[PDB]
Amino acid sequence: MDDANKIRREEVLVSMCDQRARMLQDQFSVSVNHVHALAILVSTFHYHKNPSAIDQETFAEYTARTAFERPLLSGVAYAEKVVNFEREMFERQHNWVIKTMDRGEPSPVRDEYAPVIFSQDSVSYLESLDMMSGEEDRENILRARETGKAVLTSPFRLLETHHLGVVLTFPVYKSSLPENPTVEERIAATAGYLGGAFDVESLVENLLGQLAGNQAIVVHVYDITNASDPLVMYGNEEADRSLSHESKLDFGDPFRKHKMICRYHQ
Amino acid sequence: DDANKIRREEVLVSMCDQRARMLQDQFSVSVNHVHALAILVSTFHYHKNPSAIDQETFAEYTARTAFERPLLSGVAYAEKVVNFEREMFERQHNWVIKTMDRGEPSPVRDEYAPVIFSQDSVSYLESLDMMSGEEDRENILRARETGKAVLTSPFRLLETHHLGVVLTFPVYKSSLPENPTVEERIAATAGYLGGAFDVESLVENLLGQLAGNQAIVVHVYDITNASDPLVMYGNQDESLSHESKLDFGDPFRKHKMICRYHQ
Ligand SMILES: C/C(=C\CNc1ncnc2[nH]cnc12)CO
Ligand SMILES: C/C(=C\CNc1ncnc2[nH]cnc12)CO
Repeated sequence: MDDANKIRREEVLVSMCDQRARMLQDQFSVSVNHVHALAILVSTFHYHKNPSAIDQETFAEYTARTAFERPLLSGVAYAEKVVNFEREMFERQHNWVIKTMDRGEPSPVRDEYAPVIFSQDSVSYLESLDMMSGEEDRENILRARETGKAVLTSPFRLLETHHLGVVLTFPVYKSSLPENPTVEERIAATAGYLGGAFDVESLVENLLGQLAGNQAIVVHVYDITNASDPLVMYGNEEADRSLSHESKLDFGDPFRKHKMICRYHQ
Repeated sequence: DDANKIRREEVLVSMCDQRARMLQDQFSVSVNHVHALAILVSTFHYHKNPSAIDQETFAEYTARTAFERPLLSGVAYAEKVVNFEREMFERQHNWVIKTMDRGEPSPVRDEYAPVIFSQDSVSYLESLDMMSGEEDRENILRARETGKAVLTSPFRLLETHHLGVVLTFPVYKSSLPENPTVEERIAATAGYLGGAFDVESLVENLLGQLAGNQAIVVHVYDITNASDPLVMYGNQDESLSHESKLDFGDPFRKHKMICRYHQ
């Protein structure tokens, strides 16, 4: 009611929204760094070491025990690069056929594939699935290996849970990767892709829901990579259309842009 | 005077709080990644048989993930060796367990904690019995008894003589019961994943580069003993100051940051 109270009413919204934005950004950052460590893990213990020290069992165990290191991630998995020329050989050795993600059926002929060979049990259904048979995942895989850095997809509904989230992807390179490599060289030296599923719908709601004063505030997160086409990353809704605040978000991928919008319930 | 006194205070609080936050977050990040290393050793060295990790692999993985541990000068893994195992152990590694102070053959002890894995930045730790140093020894004991990360008091590290603190995680054998007793933890102890927080150098590099650093004096104290505050960072000096909170993760220890203006 009061006018001076309105000022403080905004100050509160600003503080609450900014804090929640910092928490989200930090938690995301922490998870990205540990996934990065997993990519290095696979490179060191699977490819560099002879013989490999990593099988599905080992990957499952280590990732499970370190799940607390990756908050906001529902699971991690490693997909290996497989060129069509190698497919038969790859499938005979693993004793299973590469499958599409849409139906889990034997994949048709493609130039290359990205089937998951290692997976955290939380996402064990990814095993043998070709990560390139999904458009979001395919684009992430390409940009990942071309840039040599972590990358994020647009928000989309994940496999099995259908939860709205985003996928994080790190490239894994063979030792043959030249220093100061070109994009062409990065592609030629690609071994595989370490991916993480950011279950935003479930895990972000869980983080926010526990915070004091949550019932009083409405929190929305947007992918604004495309100015004219903002994509809802999190949030549903009846709210206070008179006042709002925009908090800054940086999820680490220069190719994507995000922001948080907060309002009062009423 | 006088409204400037207020701003002068508000600036000190803000400057000190931010430095404290930065310091705590960096420490926290380093601790979490050392925890992952402890888990890594458990899985690859003990859960897998034969062992699927060695000095070569440890050195590579820790070097490549060095960025993950901002305030650590290096990390290493010391394995638990009881005396009756010493001959076999030394014969297997082809070296003798050495003392920390002189690097001489260790006298007979009930047990030892020789480093078998090391990041090349602390390669000199290899074969050294971490129990032959009091700070390290106590850290090792409290680590395996509590089952959680532990920190030492500030003390000068090997080789560099830089003032800092050691972080230690316990690594347990699979034979560790759940909801175990201290006696059970000790019996299941496999080794100790340790890291050296080079405060004197790395913290200085962290804070000394911040804008306005020349205007304020910054101290970090180990106040585990209120009557005997230990300097962890800053000079050895005893009006307008401010105390910023610090939580390094070890309930056994207490810390605080103190910021003050020069004039
Ligand atoms: C394995 C990798 C990505 C992981 N992607 C996903 N991980 C988990 N669920 C999903 N639904 C759609 N894509 C995913 C490699 O880039
Ligand atoms: C390997 C472990 C401790 C590491 N301790 C040290 N690590 C590095 N430099 C030092 N100087 C004195 N002690 C140290 C196990 O707790």
